[PDB]
Amino acid sequence: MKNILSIQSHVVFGHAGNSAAEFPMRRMGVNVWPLNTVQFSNHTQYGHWTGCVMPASHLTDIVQGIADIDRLKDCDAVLSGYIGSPEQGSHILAAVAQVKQANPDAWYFCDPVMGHPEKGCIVAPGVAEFFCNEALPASDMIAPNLLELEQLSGERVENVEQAVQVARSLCARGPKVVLVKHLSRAGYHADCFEMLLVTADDAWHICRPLVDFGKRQPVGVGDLTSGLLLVNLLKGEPLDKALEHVTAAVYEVMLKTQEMGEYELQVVAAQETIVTPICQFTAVRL
Amino acid sequence: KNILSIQSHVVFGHAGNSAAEFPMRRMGVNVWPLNTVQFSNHTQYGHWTGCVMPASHLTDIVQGIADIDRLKDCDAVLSGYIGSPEQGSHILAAVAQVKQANPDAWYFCDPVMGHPEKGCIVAPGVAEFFCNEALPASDMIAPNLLELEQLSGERVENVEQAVQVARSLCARGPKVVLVKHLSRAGYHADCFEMLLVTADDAWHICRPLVDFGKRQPVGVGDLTSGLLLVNLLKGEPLDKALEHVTAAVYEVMLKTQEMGEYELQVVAAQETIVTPICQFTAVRL
Ligand code: NA
Ligand code: NA
Repeated sequence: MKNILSIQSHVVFGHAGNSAAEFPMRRMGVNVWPLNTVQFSNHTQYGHWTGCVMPASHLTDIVQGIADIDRLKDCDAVLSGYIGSPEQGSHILAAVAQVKQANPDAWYFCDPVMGHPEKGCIVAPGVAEFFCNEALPASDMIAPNLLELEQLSGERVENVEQAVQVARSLCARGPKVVLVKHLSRAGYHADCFEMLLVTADDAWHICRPLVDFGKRQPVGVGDLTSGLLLVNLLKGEPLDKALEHVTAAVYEVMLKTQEMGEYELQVVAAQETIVTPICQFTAVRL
Repeated sequence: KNILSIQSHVVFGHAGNSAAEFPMRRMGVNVWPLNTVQFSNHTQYGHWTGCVMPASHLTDIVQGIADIDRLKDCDAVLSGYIGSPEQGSHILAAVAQVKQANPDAWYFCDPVMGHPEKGCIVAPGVAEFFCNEALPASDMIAPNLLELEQLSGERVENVEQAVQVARSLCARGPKVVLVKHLSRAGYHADCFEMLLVTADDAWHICRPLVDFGKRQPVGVGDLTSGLLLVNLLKGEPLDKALEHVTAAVYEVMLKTQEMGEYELQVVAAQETIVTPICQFTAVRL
């Protein structure tokens, strides 16, 4: 069994962060050690929530506890997404460093969440700086959307050719794999959702139809995309097959959500189409 | 169907919510995991790191779900191991608030106190909490032989006595009693046995004993309790509900044993949770 230490938010009702990624990743047959950074009643896009943020020192305490039972060496990858403060981020990188000492083959998959290209930045002060100068150099894979790829590089990205080159420039600072999870305006077609998977030797481009949720877009699509890519890569899937599975599995969860008229991403109702999607999307090697 | 599950969370391994959440979601029921603690691993390792959530955090979370008008979607509240009477009283306040939002909601109480062979493991305040407070508020309970004797104050020597004592606990609140581990009160020392009791009927079931040596895997009771609530919420007949739970838990224990693991292998055994290969037949008494 492959084992992921996933350090993300937890919501009691609904799905976001670890609450969006844990059940789909376990459904695919990979273990998830869910190290919850918060415990909130619901995600923040309802405009109100109750609960609490865990002390940043709690995150490194947990990791020490797993090392104390000599199980930290079983961790094959660390996954991070939304980060509420630079202090929390520094403790997540301390967890990554501790895991790699116990297991030198462990990967750090960083979703550098900063916001949606259509809405703008939603991160707390200092978090953008933390991703650019701290998380990026320590990462083995990163999954920036267009807004995050531009923030991390400090460059405008206008098309796929540029996105590949800019992704390869971020790679030189640390990660070996870059997933441009949301191309946005830099894509080929305005009527299509697009993603790009980049390595040193290759780049794959993939397309799928847009899902119009209108005013209330469900939270967790990025969290699910990042988590499912990590699972496919840990399971030894070729990069093109990995991208194709993620693209179709996420799309099917989104369709199920819209069909049920729900605001929350329906990760449990769509579980059969997560492992075996009906929809098939094919990547194009650039 | 939606379950608000208020139990422990362990980052590595499986106990409490970490044992029950994935299997119940695998069965197609939603789980709202209200974690009472966040620990590095369960306490039977003999050491752990992490913390206990403040008891007021539990009722704070329930209010937040009521604030988004979603508490009415809750079909059941599930509880297991409780660390203190204070945590316990906040769990019952959560149950009362859910029942106000949804009068058809059930409270499933696993009254954990200890193992019938290893003995009690909770403070006496917690045993008093289950007898005085948790039992009158429950709709279903899943005591092992030790817990069934603690709640009734009577010695239970056999299945006939177990059925009578279970119905005596029902007059005190619950409509369904699962004697999750019969222990010495069972018919056969060589069999693992359980009993499902209602006002009109009682079902008995057996399955082989699984030998794990000195280190007994944690969470068997948590998984049993969780999977029974799922079967009842999905409207399974009581005999079919007992048969599925008995076989699905056994399959998880078989997978754990064949892998030589200490942790209950709830993810590796996921295919046999929904569709067990083993078949065990319940007998109506
Ligand atoms: Na596009
Ligand atoms: Na027996």
